[PDB]
Amino acid sequence: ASTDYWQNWTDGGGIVNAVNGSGGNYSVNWSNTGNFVVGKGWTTGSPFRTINYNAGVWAPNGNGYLTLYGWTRSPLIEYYVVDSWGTYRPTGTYKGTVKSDGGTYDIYTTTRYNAPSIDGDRTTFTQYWSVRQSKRPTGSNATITFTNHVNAWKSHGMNLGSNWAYQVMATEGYQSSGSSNVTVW
Ligand SMILES: *[C@H]1OC[C@@H](O[C@@H]2OC[C@@H](O)[C@H](O)[C@H]2O)[C@H](O)[C@H]1F
Repeated sequence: ASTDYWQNWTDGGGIVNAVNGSGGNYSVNWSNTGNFVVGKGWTTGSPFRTINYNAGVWAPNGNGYLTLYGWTRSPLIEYYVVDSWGTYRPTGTYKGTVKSDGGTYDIYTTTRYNAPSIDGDRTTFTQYWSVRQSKRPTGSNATITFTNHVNAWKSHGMNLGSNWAYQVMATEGYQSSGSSNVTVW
């Protein structure tokens, strides 16, 4: 599919060289950053969407995530489907597991306090996570059947908002350095 959304947010720390490439391709070079999120996807997320991607390059030197990323409103929720990471595997309150697209993911919930959000300024919101138990190999055509995660979260009381915001396959970093090149469709 054709992506129609370009996500490029940084809290201003360090260097984040984000390149909006052709089609669903994008690349990122970062060094000594604060927090940032870059990726391509869709302006309006969907619980039935099937995301395809190929990370030709995944080279984080520290804390970085290769993950499906999106938001909903009513209520405000930041969700993730982490396929790979750097030196830190994200975790939180364990809720259970879900098998999808050849891998097993742990389900977690966390909370952010006085943090930036899509609504601007700062607020408190919940984060839904699906983290692969082991890093997914990159360089191949990978698929994320989001509906599998959405349904698994629901069975654990993890309901998303009724107002869908953007949905992208992104690269998130935190006080680290690295490189990535991803193609989304
Ligand atoms: C999850 O990821 C980073 C951050 O979200 C950003 O908030 C500001 C908004 O304009 C950007 O589009 C978002 O990516 C959030 O604090 C964190 F919990």
